[PDB]
Amino acid sequence: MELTALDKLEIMELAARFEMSLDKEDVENYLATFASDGALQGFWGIAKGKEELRQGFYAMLDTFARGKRHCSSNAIIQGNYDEATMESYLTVVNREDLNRAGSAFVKDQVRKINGKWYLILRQIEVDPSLPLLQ
Amino acid sequence: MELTALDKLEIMELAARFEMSLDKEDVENYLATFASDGALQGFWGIAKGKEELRQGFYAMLDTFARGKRHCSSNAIIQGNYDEATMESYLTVVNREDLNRAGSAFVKDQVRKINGKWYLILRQIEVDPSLPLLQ
Amino acid sequence: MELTALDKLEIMELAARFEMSLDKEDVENYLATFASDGALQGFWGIAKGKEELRQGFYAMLDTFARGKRHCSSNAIIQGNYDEATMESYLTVVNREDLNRAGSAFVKDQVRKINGKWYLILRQIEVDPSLPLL
Ligand SMILES: [K+]
Repeated sequence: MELTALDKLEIMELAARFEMSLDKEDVENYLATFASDGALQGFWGIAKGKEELRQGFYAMLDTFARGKRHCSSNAIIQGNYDEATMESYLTVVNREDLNRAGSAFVKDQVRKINGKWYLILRQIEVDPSLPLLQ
Repeated sequence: MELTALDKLEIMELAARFEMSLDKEDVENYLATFASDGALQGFWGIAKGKEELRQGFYAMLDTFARGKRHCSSNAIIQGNYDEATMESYLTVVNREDLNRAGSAFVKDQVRKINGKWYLILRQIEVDPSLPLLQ
Repeated sequence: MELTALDKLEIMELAARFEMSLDKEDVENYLATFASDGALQGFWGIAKGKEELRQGFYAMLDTFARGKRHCSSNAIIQGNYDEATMESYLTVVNREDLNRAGSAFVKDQVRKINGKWYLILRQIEVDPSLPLL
């Protein structure tokens, strides 16, 4: 069967949940967005499974992700009722001052497992502006 | 019963309408997002009911909200068929120059009254970058 | 017939596709968002039809649109089953540094043609901060 409007909204909420949880430093709600064997990849490496995702969460906060607002935009989703791909943008701004922090193109593979959508693979392609890359 | 996809879209449009009406300085469209018992809360305190909401529209514009683009992102909506809660982000940029203006975490309580969604309580938790807070 | 949720989501995806194709410099995916007689209007002028839209795409990239992220937000959509209008915000930021690039108010007229939504007219009202202005 086809992807429903409710499915699309739920998949978009995975991005919103990931980003908000990261900003709040809420590791449990962050981890909930991933499948048990889900993965996060960026220039920094790959974190896969819950233990590595948990460590990765703190590592990202420590290196570049703390004290920001990470915002998702331009979601495009394609797939069916249990497997889909999302492409979107990530823009990052500082909470403590009026500067920007970076941006990225994001590609997500998502899956419906036991009736709920989860991130299988999130790939973040960071734009060259990121201070950690300069 | 559960929220429909159209419900969730309509709830997200409340945020869009609030912010666009504020930026356009369209008081009537701003107020139409609120139920008669509606309230707005932030760093500045709370305004309840349309008399207070109308005055607060001008107060906010005159001190800090004028000349901007207020953008909503990362919407997460929970609820049932006639009551829901929305969590989202607000990022604010200047229309007249290339600077940022601020950001916030936003929590909305909404209700479906005679087939249409309204804001009952909007809580804005502004980030410390807001110039006014300096 | 009223718009369905799938309709509104697809209409939103036209904006996402437009902006993502512009940023990627993917002219074929950009053009696909428009009906054959579709039009884009901005302060720079109006391009109607796919050959004008194609020329306009590269003209924009060569002058102000290259090297950015064009993000859509605050989508409001009104309509029926085959004709709608969308109002939204466009914010633009630089990919190569941490500066902003500009913003705009966007108004789109869209139409469902053979079961798929297309842009008929997109009007971009750029805010005065744009360096090109
Ligand atoms: K920005």
